[PDB]
Amino acid sequence: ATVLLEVPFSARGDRIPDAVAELRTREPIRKVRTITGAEAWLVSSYALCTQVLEDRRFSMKETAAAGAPRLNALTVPPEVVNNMGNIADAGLRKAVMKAITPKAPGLEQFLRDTANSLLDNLITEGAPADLRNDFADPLATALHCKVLGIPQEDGPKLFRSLSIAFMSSADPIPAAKINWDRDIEYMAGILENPNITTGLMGELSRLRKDPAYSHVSDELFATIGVTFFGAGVISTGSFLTTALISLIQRPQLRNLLHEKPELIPAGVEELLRINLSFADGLPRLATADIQVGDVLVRKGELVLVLLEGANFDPEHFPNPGSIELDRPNPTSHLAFGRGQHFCPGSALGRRHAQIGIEALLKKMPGVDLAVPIDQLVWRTRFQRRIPERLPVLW
Ligand code: HEM
Ligand SMILES: Nc1ccc2nccc(-n3cncn3)c2c1
Ligand SMILES: Nc1ccc2nccc(-n3cncn3)c2c1
Repeated sequence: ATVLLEVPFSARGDRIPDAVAELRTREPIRKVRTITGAEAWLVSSYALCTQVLEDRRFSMKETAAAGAPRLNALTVPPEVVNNMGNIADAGLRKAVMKAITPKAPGLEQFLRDTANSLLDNLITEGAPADLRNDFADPLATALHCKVLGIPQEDGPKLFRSLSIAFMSSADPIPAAKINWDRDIEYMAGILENPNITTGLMGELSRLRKDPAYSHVSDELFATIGVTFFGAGVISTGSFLTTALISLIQRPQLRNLLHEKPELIPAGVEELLRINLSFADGLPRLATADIQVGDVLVRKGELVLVLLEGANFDPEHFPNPGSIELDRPNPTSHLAFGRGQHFCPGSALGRRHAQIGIEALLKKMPGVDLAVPIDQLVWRTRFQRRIPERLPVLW
């Protein structure tokens, strides 16, 4: 006898397991066991992933219901699982969405300046350099302080909550509550702090005193700050780190983007498509009995949408493991999700990566790994796949 197939399959974010394609061919929806011991349906074709993400009877917020089968333990209060629903119900969606585009005057200049400063520091100090801790993640952290309107010097302490906040644990995590409560208190103080007048938090600070929002809770305003900083920083920092590995691995693409930087947006879209940064399928709970391929999913069951199952599906993306800058469907990947919960940070996340890559290629056109690729240490039991350090030379 063998056990029920366990997820996740591998924490390594530099290569997809050959097992994913086998799985998608033989059983593109199949039962698995999660780290909590719960059963779930793992969906791994493009067709069935899209079906689940576009059908709201597969619910995000019902994953937080007490007693549901769980992918992992909550690290936020259960009402925060419906965060963007709560933002929309408060009449804040338009405003929040507006504040996190890359469009604000000065923002792109700020990202280039910041990327260049981090890279000049690395060049002064001499190789090897850690492009996760000393480039991608500080770039993400600086970006999100600017987008929120909060002091750059408050970035590092907020960032150090994230290695716990974004854990994928079988059990509740006592430090996640300590850091959540502390970070909520910080964002409630930001809303009361008259120096904060710009960015997302400057905007929510004004809307909080406007009569159209007088009954929106102070708790929701603070929660938007904590959640958007943390999710945006983890998602952009982790994507840019694993995208740099994929680029550094492909010297010809490196050289092509360095020579023709106008191709960087197409190259970032393919780096998004192939990205392995999400460590787990996206979870949903069925609220009805729903047919998915050859399975009737029953009400109350957990479904996990494997993004790399969709994004490496050769029926949708032929020669799926190759980066090709001339595909006829380049933005049709699921790296930002699909449907009701499609990422509102997508444009910002694209621009963070495009600017970080353009700056890296101009400053370190010879960038290469400084260790054999197998020596990267992949973080485990985390909601993202990320190497703990990314040592490079140039
Ligand atoms: C390259 C970077 C990013 C990637 C790959 C990414 C990916 C995703 C994915 C896959 C989803 C859908 C989750 C689901 O349907 O279960 C999502 C949702 C979300 N993302 Fe992003 N994200 C990125 C950057 C951002 C940024 C910069 C922010 C904000 C500053 C952000 C905020 C959100 C929020 C608030 C949601 C929830 C939307 C909802 O429930 O409707 N993300 N992201
Ligand atoms: N436990 C925490 C603490 C801070 C957070 N900040 C942003 C986003 C979080 N998570 C949302 N889901 C999982 N973490 C956070 C989770
Ligand atoms: N950037 C992301 C990616 C996946 C997410 N999954 C669930 C909830 C999210 N957030 C809702 N608000 C902030 N993040 C998510 C945010």
